Amino acid sequence: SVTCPGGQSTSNSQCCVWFDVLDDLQTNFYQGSKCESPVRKILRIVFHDAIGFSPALTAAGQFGGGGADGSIIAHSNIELAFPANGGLTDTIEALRAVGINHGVSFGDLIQFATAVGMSNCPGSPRLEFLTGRSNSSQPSPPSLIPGPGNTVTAILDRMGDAGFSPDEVVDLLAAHSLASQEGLNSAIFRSPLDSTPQVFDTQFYIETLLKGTTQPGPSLGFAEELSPFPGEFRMRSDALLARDSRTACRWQSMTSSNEVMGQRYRAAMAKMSVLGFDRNALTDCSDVIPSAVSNNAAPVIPGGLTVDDIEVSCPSEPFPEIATASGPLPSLAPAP
Ligand code: HEM
Ligand SMILES: *[C@@H]1O[C@H](CO)[C@@H](O[C@@H]2O[C@H](CO)[C@@H](O)[C@H](O)[C@H]2NC(C)=O)[C@H](O)[C@H]1NC(C)=O
Ligand SMILES: [Ca+2]
Ligand SMILES: [Ca+2]
Repeated sequence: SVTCPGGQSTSNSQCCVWFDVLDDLQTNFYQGSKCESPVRKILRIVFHDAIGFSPALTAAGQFGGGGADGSIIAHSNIELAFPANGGLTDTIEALRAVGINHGVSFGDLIQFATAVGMSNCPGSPRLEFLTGRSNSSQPSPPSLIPGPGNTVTAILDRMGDAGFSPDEVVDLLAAHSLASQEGLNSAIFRSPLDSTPQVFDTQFYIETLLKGTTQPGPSLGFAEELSPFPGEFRMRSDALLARDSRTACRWQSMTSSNEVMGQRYRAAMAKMSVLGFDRNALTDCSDVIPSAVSNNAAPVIPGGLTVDDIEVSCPSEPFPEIATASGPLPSLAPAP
């Protein structure tokens, strides 16, 4: 049955080249299978590539975008001029070379590089991986990427038009658990968005809900809000979404269980990976993706803060009783 040249077993002969690009990415792009800045940049790239898709434009005669077609790489020259795509150039070039070297389509390569990057981060689910997207793309229309200064209504309209309900917008945001910013406030380069930028866990949902207390750098940056402690950056769209009535209750159910957040994230990401394609036209190669080490820490309210410091926004569900740490307030180092 399907034994790939190097003896691994797989569902289908189209999955065998993906064991080679797996080794190239882990050794080179991920520097020895690490969960550091390349993983974070790839997670931003899969969303900015997949979200250039608009049924609204199609419906009014315009090209609405091919979705998760690898257009951000193939037409990087037009797409990396978009406001939202700053700081992605060096990662787009690294990906272009791996894709030209193994003969895989750019849309498939981005989805693959996302599932492999997440396997290096403790706590991550095994994301579905499908191969078969055509390498031909057209440039994404501008203005389809949500910005950090947008209102929650604007973000829900855009995501909604792409096909996501408010609940799936909160689920998709589990990726800000492995995250930092470099261009919203350059004085505090790589400031994490939660206290564990290398662990895919619930902390992001807990910490954006705490009262904004600290200005982390010398001045405020683009769409920056006050954060709960030294070194953490809080962006305006994440603060608004945690608190708005349309999304506040789903953001609250995401704080207590890494298992529920993970399943929810995996399901939204699987949907987002096929925007612009018919998943029944693709071949399933999920089994090429390895397991992530498990995360054994339980959700906590960091540094001595208590439930009295989180701004409860869901008016029907009471807050989960989460553990507290007997700590002095943390100060976060920049994410690696
Ligand atoms: C509600 C929409 C969202 C907005 C407005 C948004 C906005 C941003 C912004 C402005 C940054 C900081 C970029 C920088 O200056 O370096 C950021 C970082 C990041 N975002 Fe989002 N984001 C959203 C949704 C998502 C989604 C759905 C994913 C992916 C599944 C994602 C993954 C990331 C990651 C991993 C980073 C960290 C990158 C790094 O550390 O270099 N974001 N996001
Ligand atoms: C996918 O399409 C892109 C073109 O859009 C191809 O990329 C080019 O590949 C050649 C050599 O094959 C390079 O010299 C070019 O610089 C690449 N162009 C871009 C824009 O990156 C790529 O080869 C295609 N891949 C496959 C397997 O069809
Ligand atoms: Ca695209
Ligand atoms: Ca985290």
